[PDB]
Amino acid sequence: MLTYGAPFNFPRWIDEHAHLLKPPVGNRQVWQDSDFIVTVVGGPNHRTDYHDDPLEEFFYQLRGNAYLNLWVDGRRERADLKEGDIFLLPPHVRHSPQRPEAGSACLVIERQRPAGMLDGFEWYCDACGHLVHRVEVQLKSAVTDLPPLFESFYASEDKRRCPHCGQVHPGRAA
Ligand SMILES: N/C(C(=O)O)=C(\C=C\C=O)C(=O)O
Ligand SMILES: [Fe+2]
Repeated sequence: MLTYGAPFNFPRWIDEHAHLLKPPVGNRQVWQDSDFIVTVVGGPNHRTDYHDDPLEEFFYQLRGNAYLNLWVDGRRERADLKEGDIFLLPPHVRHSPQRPEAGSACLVIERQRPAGMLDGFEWYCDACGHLVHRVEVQLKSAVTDLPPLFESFYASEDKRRCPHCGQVHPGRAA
């Protein structure tokens, strides 16, 4: 049977969920309990964390524009996601998505992680670029598994202290 229901109009679905594609929620998973994690991410949202995903991520920027701060080959880089752009991110490429536009919408597709395949979330020093803090997580549920992790980093000057230059990371926003 059609466990995930029948086909449905995507632009209409996005419009109808527009109130959830803005702060404080910012995103919405389309189907529940599926192998493919299909999410629409709106805006505005900025962030300071870099994700280390052990699997690929697919992006299709449907509405508005966004960009990904990356680390590529030891250097800091930016991949722009202009409206209409698609992108496939390889495993383990550190990325920090920035979505400054209200009313933007990006289709993001990931896969469920098998037991033992962990995700990393990392912060880097604005002053010297050294890794400041990394947490590895078995990522089941995104909604419960991630906010406390981010909160506890922002709450602690110890966690936020660069081990190489002692500069304390701004936490939630530079
Ligand atoms: N599903 C999350 C994830 O990759 O952990 C991604 C969604 C990025 C949206 O811009 C992200 O934060 O990189
Ligand atoms: Fe530093």
